[PDB]
Amino acid sequence: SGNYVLDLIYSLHKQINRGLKKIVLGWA
Repeated sequence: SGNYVLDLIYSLHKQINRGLKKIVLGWA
């Protein structure tokens, strides 16, 4: 109803979250 790209950003953000999580997972 509103849009669709924002709902898709979830699959685009998980890529940045994967590397972002690995950095904190490796060193904190």
